[PDB]
Amino acid sequence: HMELHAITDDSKPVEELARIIITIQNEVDFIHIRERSKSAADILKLLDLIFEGGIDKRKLVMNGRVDIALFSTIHRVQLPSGSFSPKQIRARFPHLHIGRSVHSLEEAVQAEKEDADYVLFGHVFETLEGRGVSLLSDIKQRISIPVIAIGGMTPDRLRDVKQAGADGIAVMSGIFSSAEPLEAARRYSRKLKEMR
Amino acid sequence: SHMELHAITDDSKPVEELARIIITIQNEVDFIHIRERSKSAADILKLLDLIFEGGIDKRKLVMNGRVDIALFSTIHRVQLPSGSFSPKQIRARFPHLHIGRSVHSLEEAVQAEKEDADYVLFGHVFGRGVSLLSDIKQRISIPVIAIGGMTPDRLRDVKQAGADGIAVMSGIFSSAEPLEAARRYSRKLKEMRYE
Ligand SMILES: Cc1nc(C(=O)O)sc1CCOP(=O)(O)O
Ligand SMILES: Cc1nc(C(=O)O)sc1CCOP(=O)(O)O
Repeated sequence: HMELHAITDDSKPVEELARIIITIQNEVDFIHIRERSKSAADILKLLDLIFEGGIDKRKLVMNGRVDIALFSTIHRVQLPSGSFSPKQIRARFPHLHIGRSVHSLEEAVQAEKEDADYVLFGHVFETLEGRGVSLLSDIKQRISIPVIAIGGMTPDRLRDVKQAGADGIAVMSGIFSSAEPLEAARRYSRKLKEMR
Repeated sequence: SHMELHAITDDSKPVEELARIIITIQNEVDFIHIRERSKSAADILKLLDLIFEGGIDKRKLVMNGRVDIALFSTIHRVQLPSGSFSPKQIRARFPHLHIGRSVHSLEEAVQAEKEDADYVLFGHVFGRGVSLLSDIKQRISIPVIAIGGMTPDRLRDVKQAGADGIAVMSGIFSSAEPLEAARRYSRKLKEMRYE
């Protein structure tokens, strides 16, 4: 079984983004809130809209803003490269599930040592010096926490990623840039099932 | 009689340049608010490393917005934007922090005091702004730092009206010589205290 993570695209007004989030929630396993260029005031407004729209809070992951996760009762955070260590986070907030975004074998190895719960590895298909799919396989062999692949994920590339050993994939533009995000998300989950 | 001088960073400069400026001005101001709204956590933490290795006094530092960065950097002072966390929330989890709120009307100032802020920044002041500042200073009993168009020639009016301090962004960080800009503000404050 392979997880599907949806990643918001830091491009839409909160009302539109909120609608899309509510619509796709049963087609994906996790939704990462990654609105880098919005203020905390705007992100809290977004969260208020999806909470009152009935979103299942267990599926939400806050990228980067540990403070917003803490004051919104969101229990999963994704930490970018160069930001807080998982050790600092876990020392004071042991209830948090913690992901690390990593871009090399050695950074993946170090994340497991600092007690991350899982890693996001990419950018897999960006033209990492072409080493994306091979490294994915090397990382999976070397660590024992889950590995989620990100960067250029499309339905036609999922077999390669699956064969390399990924425990799931992460998708941004493939869903949130679609004219029909629900259908877009469905293409991914259908392909994932058909590979079974 | 002592009026505080708060310098506010301007979210416009590469971290290396901003670090240099912060170190040169540190003895001329009382507080420096890190307000790099467009930069990531990784970049802000790189800024803090540069100024810590440059020798800065950490007790002068205030984090705007990013309570997580303040906490994991042993900075004890945060400034909370309008529409963000309430001071009550912050104080329940991190009671050792000194907490400021940014407010833009008399009613928002009164509310900030009720929600247990330690002080407010009120702006933008720059006749209508100063009058409102004066009205707030009777309405609440926590300190009020005035912000918005603060220049040396406007400092006497602001002080006479009751401000406990002033906050300055472009008057310092948009200068050719940020240290000499800061000195103009501190010299004028000193004259006023002695006169
Ligand atoms: C959000 C993100 N993180 C990456 C990493 O390597 O950390 S690559 C990426 C963007 C993925 O976008 P899309 O599905 O449109 O390709
Ligand atoms: C950061 C900030 N807050 C304001 C408020 O009214 O809340 S005005 C402002 C910028 C003030 O810049 P300068 O000294 O260049 O006039």
